[PDB]
Amino acid sequence: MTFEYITGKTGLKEICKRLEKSPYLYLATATTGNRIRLVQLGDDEKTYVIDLYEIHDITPLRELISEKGVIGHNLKFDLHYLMNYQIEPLATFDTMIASFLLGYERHSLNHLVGNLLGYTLDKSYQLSDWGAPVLSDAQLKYAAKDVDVLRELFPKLRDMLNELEGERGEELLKTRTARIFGLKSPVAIVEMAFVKEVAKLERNGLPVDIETLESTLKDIERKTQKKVQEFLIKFRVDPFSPKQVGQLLTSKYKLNLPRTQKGNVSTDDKVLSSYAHVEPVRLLLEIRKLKKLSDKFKEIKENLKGDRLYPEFKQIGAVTGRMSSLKPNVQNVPREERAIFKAPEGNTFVIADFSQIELRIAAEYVNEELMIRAFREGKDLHRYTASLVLGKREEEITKEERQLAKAINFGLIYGISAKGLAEYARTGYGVEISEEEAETFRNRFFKNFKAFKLWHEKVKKELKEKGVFRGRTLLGRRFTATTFNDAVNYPIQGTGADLLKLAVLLFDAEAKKKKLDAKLVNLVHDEIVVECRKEVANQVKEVLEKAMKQAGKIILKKVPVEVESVINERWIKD
Repeated sequence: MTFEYITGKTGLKEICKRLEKSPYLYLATATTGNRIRLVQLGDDEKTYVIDLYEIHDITPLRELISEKGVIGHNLKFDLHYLMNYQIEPLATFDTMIASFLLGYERHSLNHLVGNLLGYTLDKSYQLSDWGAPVLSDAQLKYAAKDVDVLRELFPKLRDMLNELEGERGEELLKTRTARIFGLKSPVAIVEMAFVKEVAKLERNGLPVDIETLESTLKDIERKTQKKVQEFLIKFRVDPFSPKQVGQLLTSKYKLNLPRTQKGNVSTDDKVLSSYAHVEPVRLLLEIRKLKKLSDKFKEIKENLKGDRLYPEFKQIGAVTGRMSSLKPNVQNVPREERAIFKAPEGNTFVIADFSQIELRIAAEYVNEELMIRAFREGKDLHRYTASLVLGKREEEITKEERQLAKAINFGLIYGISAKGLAEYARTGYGVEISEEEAETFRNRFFKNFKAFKLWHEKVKKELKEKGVFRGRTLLGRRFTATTFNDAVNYPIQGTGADLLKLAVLLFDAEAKKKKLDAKLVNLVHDEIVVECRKEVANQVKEVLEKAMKQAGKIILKKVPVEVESVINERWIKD
């Protein structure tokens, strides 16, 4: 029809020669089980449906794609199938990632066609059998259409992405992803290049020491059994029974607990947090925390394939650009329990983090010149803030007061209330201060760090007027917040997500230049973990650190970015 059906070497070689002239390729696949049945390609004028069941040697196809940027929808899955055929594109532009960055509420190819081309996409053949001996012409046309919609969508999405200007990232305009696709938005350039990193991450997996898992799980269950029976002996109440624990808290301890149910009394974690000072409640919470942990360890064991976990990743798990992982999520494992994650024999981890990066980003974002100058002078910002809010001198600050100032710094940059600060000091740091003390610290904090107070007031003003706050990360990633807490967190966490992804991209390019073999195995918050052979680990660490600082210097122009790293067989920073 409007496409050429390719079933032989000579045809494949012709069209591959014809596609060598294109600036990029539109790409889709039709898969069956492990295999690709069809690869659909297009330039700006022609569409090809390539039947891998009829072609014994796809060397021209492999060679062509390896030198081209490809344009497709949710390319991570195509990348997985293509890697099964030793095929990897030079660069990627993902219309699904584009729709995330542009703020749509649905990101299917059908939603994009409906909104930008003004019609509904046919799905009559979405579930057809791509493993059948004979495909119908209707099936081949259905496969070809995916290329034709991508050709129509691409310039619109590219042009809309190019309106996402950033205050940083001009250095990315020369990169291949930006030049190949005509991309000028720094956040777009990063996320389009990052698609390949998520695909590799999803295939690499995270290795687990099952023996350490099993014996530590024993310890948790052993400790849980001890606390449960202590509770049973203390209260003669089953701590796992909502019946007995439910109104024992109301009958003995006279605690005004709500409904949800119409049999009811509610004793979930949210309500009980307000009564951590009541002995049965504190003991209940301690038991539940031990149970969550052992549940997580059992979930990890149950998701092992050999000695590795293979969670699924969402490249953009929230509007901040942070990824999410499911199947299992290990980001909630406490740091002190991450010893269960251990490279396989002969390998090791390189663990690298951006020091105080959230504070450094906030200081530059808000142009807080007291904190910028402290960071530029190499001061300890927690010790510095401790001196300001406590009225002592910096060298006199104890390490306990420094912990209190940590909570002050990480809390008050988001303008939380005095009550919220006292709450956050307790739960995040084990620090006990009264609401009155928190108010005093809050006043001294904003008296000194005026730019943060001015920023919080600006933000509240805008939210009052328009009900939303529309801002951007330093790379141009947009967000729309409807609460004050989202409006101040989103630009900082989003800039932090931009930085981590950018650091990974720079690491990968520099690792390829040096012919270094290394796998990304975890990326979260401020920390990058890669796995490599022991004999190259020192080189990988140096490459990772220099890529990280390169990323920091692109994002932050006034605040220096510090990086620390260790080499450890286990996911422990010691």
